[PDB]
Amino acid sequence: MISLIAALAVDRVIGMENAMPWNLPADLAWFKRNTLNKPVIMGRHTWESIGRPLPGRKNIILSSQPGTDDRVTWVKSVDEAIAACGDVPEIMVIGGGRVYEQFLPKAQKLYLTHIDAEVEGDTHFPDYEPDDWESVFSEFHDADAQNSHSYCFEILERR
Ligand SMILES: NC(=O)c1ccc[n+]([C@@H]2O[C@H](COP(=O)([O-])OP(=O)(O)OC[C@H]3O[C@@H](n4cnc5c(N)ncnc54)[C@H](OP(=O)(O)O)[C@@H]3O)[C@@H](O)[C@H]2O)c1
Ligand SMILES: Nc1nc(=O)c2nc(CNc3ccc(C(=O)N[C@@H](CCC(=O)O)C(=O)O)cc3)cnc2[nH]1
Ligand SMILES: [Mn+2]
Ligand SMILES: [Mn+2]
Ligand SMILES: [Mn+2]
Repeated sequence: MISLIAALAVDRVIGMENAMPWNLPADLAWFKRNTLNKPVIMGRHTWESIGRPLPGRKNIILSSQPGTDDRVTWVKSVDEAIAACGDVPEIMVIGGGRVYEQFLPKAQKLYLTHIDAEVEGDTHFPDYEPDDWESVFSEFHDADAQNSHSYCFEILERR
């Protein structure tokens, strides 16, 4: 099974200038809990944005060019990325925009955080047809002293 996980600001913005400008520790905790001990697939730009391997996960990087770091696994196509994960129950695709576009048709589950923040961005999450997805979990949180915007965690499953 393939799942996508992402955090979206208003208008489905996911990034700006190869960065995420907000800081929401509760969402990073949700990301870690839902990805630990699973393989994670990311594109090369997101690998450069993160800047180091994510511990406790098999890190698979999609790039058309040879890898430059043997702490992670480099693959050259979607099919190779999937095969490199082996026979696991759940593969997590962690972006960015171009990578989400390619895996969305193959995904059975979306883990989405909706952040109530207006962000100038240059990268968006793909348009997804709402009729194809059922919301199976949602949890709203007001802003607090650690998290400066309200946010909604949602899990959707393909119908
Ligand atoms: N809010 C969130 O949840 C979230 C999550 C992830 C990322 N982001 C943000 O998203 C942005 C990065 O997104 P992005 O769309 O620019 O880039 P991306 O999807 O991270 O990376 C695209 C790169 O991945 C490689 N790639 C993608 N598909 C491939 C394929 N089929 N075969 C081979 N290589 C492939 C290519 O690398 P080569 O050029 O080396 O071939 C391509 O240029 C940043 O702003 C980051 O902060 C946000
Ligand atoms: N919901 C969600 N939030 C995100 O921030 C996110 N980020 C990415 C890509 N970028 C990043 C950037 C940093 C870290 C990171 O530092 N993660 C640590 C945090 C642990 C914690 O804060 O408790 C990790 O071990 O996962 C992960 C992904 C992809 N999907 C996401 N999905
Ligand atoms: Mn092929
Ligand atoms: Mn197999
Ligand atoms: Mn806000």
